[PDB]
Amino acid sequence: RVGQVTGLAWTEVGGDLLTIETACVPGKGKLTYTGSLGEVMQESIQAALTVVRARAEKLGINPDFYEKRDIHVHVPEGATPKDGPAAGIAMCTALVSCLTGNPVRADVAMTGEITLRGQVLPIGGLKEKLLAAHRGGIKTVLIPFENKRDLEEIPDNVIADLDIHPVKRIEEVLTLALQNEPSGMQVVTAK
Amino acid sequence: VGQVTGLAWTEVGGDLLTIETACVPGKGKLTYTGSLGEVMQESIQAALTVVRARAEKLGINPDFYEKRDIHVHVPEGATPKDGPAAGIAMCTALVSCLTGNPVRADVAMTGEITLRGQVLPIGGLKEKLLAAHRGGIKTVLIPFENKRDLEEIPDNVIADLDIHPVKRIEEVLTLALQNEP
Amino acid sequence: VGQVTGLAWTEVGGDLLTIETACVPGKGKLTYTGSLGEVMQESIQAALTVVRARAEKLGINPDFYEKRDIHVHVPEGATPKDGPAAGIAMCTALVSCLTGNPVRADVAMTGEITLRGQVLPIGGLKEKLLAAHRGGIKTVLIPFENKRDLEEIPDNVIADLDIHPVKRIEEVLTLALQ
Amino acid sequence: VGQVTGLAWTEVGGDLLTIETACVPGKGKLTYTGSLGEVMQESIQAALTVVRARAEKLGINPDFYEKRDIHVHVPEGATPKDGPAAGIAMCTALVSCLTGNPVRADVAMTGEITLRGQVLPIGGLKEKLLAAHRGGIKTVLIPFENKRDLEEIPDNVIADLDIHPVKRIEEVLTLALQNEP
Amino acid sequence: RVGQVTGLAWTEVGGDLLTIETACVPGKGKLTYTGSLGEVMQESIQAALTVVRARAEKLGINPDFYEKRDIHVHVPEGATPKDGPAAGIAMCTALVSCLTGNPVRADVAMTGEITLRGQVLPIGGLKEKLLAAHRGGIKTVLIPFENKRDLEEIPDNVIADLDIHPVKRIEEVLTLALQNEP
Amino acid sequence: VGQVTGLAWTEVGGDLLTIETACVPGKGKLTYTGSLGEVMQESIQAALTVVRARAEKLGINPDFYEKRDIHVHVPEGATPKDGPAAGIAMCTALVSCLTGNPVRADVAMTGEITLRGQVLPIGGLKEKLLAAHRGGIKTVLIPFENKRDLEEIPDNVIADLDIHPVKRIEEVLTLALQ
Repeated sequence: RVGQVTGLAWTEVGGDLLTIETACVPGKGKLTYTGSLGEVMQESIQAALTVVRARAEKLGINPDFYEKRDIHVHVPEGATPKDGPAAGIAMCTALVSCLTGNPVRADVAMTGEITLRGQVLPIGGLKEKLLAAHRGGIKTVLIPFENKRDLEEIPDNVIADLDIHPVKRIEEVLTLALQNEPSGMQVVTAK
Repeated sequence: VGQVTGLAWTEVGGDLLTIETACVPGKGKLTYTGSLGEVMQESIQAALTVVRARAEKLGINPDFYEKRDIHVHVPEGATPKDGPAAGIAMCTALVSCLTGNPVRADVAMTGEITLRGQVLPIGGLKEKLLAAHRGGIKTVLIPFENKRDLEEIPDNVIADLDIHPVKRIEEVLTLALQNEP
Repeated sequence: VGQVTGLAWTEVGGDLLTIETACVPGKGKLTYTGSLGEVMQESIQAALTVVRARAEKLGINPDFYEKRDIHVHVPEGATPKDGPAAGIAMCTALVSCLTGNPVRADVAMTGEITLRGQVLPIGGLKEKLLAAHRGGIKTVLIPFENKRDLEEIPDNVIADLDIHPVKRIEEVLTLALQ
Repeated sequence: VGQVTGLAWTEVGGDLLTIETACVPGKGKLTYTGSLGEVMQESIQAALTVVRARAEKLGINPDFYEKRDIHVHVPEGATPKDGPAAGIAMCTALVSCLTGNPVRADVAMTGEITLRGQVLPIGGLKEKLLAAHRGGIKTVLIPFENKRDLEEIPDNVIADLDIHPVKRIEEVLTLALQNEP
Repeated sequence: RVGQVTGLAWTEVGGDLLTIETACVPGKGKLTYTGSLGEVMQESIQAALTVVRARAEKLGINPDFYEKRDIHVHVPEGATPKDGPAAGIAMCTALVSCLTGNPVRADVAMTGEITLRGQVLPIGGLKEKLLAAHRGGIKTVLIPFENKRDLEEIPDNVIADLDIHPVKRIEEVLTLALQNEP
Repeated sequence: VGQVTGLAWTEVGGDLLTIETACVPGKGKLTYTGSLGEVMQESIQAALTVVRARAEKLGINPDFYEKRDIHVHVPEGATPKDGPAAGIAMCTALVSCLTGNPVRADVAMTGEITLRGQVLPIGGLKEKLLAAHRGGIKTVLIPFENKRDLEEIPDNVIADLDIHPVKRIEEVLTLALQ
């Protein structure tokens, strides 16, 4: 479950469900991405990686470990075309995981366009993506805050089933999706 | 920091762009993303050269581009964008990212940049300001030579805007950045 | 070096292919050839990444790829080929190439591989097993989730062939490697 | 940043162009932008090699291109440009940039450059010279072999112009650079 | 430094005699290939070089030869489009010849698709290829073992003039084509 | 030095070409410009390999490949040029810029070069010789197998030219360099 995230984004078989895989192996700092990915989705991976790279210290990733590793983002089924910016936060979560050996919580799906500032941006086809996550057995679905309005025409059943967390920042997403806390050392205070 | 509100052409017309820049440990790679057309990609290259040429004067380490990677990104990722009007915005975002000097988030800017750092006039001035106005921008930087073009835009819109016509990049920086580079 | 009988889509002729891998002194380059469409090219990258993530368990020096170049080739050279169905063959071949452990010549295999090492189901099982049968292959490895598809394969083909439905790459390698 | 007024082909037709060059710290990289077609791109390369081969004679550090990058840019970024007619401007701009010898602003120039530093004739001289004239250019450098082409250009335009027919890049540099190289 | 082998392979105007040239000069490990070559034929050159690299030790070649050499494979005539895999064993032979200083027999031609494991695969258009061999005065032609069936279709007089050697593997090709023992 | 007159196909017709070369302080980059078609670009790569394979004997430091950048440019820049006919000129220009050995004036040459250094026959010899004539060329080097094509060339053109049928690159360097 390390480096495996369920994203909701566009496929040629509809705004279906994505299984995103990442690997971090010995190398020289090369990035590879595969899975019949359109250009917009490829650019989203680049944006997600950069988000990771800038937040490195805070994520505990040494830049001088990152440079002796190669990264491969892969999205099966490999023959099915996928595109759009909606897996950006899925991409970023998967990248953080594979770089940190921090397993991704299961029954968790996410959709959202990522920015370099760590802001999660509204996406399209919320309904379809959630029909997708429903027929998938996913409980927790992370969606962008500005998509909250779009919920009103999602069947209560779907809503009652899905533990839905609207999210504004990448910071919340990682905490919701990762086993351990990705950011900052645990400091315990008592009153 | 590393964020600038620019005004440029998008598939649906002149609009607000949030230009993002990040600067991380690397070996001199620049990446630019956001469904950018080729003319816009080139303005990014010109803006970076402006920053590189004026590097030492701006506080920046003139050897920065051999040890760091730069990503310029313009959301939203799927919306096509093009033209050279983001140029001074590109430059300001780069300076900001490389110095850590916050950008005033009440300021939008539009204009083509040259390697000499002069601000060239742009097209579709009406759409850009109408966009800036609807988005609640308080202060807008426009090319000096677009001054004439203001009179074709609703007075009620111009009256709401603090408009600074500019000739040179050093003016843009001083007006948009928080501190004094 | 590495050779595995894969079953995968081709524009012409049989869907039965020999996946070949070579590992030679180099600087860490990857080369893949054989009139490969883009999906099949990506499946090579996936397969390699699988092996690289398990080099230790597989008994391969984790930093092997530093001083080594890899060439993956899929004859016949001029026959257009594509699709992900050669994934597990490519992975098996690469392991064979890097360990020196030979692959059984009476075994064919077909399946799409994931980075996690799972074996995904493929299309055209019938045409694939016919190529395998016509080609004299004794044992055929197929995705577990293609189990239901066997229902529509000729009983003689079913009678003549030893079919092992598989789920993960560990099974493939155990069955295929000598 | 070296600036030279070139006359060269654009999508609107032969026109006055500002050629910009920047030499900044780098590792020998060449960048060229400004919606340039391939033939113009190749002229930049020919131009640079001319300078590179004549480095010491021009008083340039012969290994300058080892620790430095070059960006040649021709605004306006959006207007397509092509053809070889900016070659001598490119070469002049690079020489100006690498030596700090500022270019005269009363001078425009047009002509194809070769590696041996010969200036070859170009087409559309009429359009080019009318463009220099409308833009208030006093002095225009043209290839020696374009001399006869002057006769089909209105006399009233040519009488206003100080025209210098040139054969070699050394002539170009002497006439166009402020200080004697 | 320049290996030379006669291959029989496909050109725009049909299967033909090709002179395959290979150069190994002071370099850093680059591979260059030219001669209006289509992609399949470009791929056969990469396959043929890989065969040599994998077998360098057995060929008496320093296994690190490529780290300090550049290779250029060129197939004249420059303007004639050529494609397909039939020049593969010729490419391998030229590369081995060049790298080991083992000259190539001049009356020999060869056609055959090479594989990384070094097996020679059958090609098409044997008759067209063999006649070009015959016209060009070639005495010896190496052909793939599985092309034996196609010999029945070749005019009897061409069969009688040509010394035809059906080969299964690259070692046979090299033994038959190189002046010295591989 | 580094300037050779070649005869090769252009979009305006088989024409006279001024091949230019410069060898500059650098790191081993090859640049070739002049709106050159791929076949003509490939002839440049072939010509360079010939020089590289013979560097020592040509009094060229064999490590020039690593310490110098070479730019091959064929004006006029906007005129498309293609085909293999400039090969021997390319080789000659290259030897010249690397050796400082000047190229004779009033020499033009046409011919496809091979890596072994053989000169191969070209097409359009007649349009090529007519071009050499009007450009005021005295001596013209042609491939040996193009001798037969001389029997289509006007009497005066032939009378005016000193034509040398050549088999090999070393006759070329001999007849063309000082």
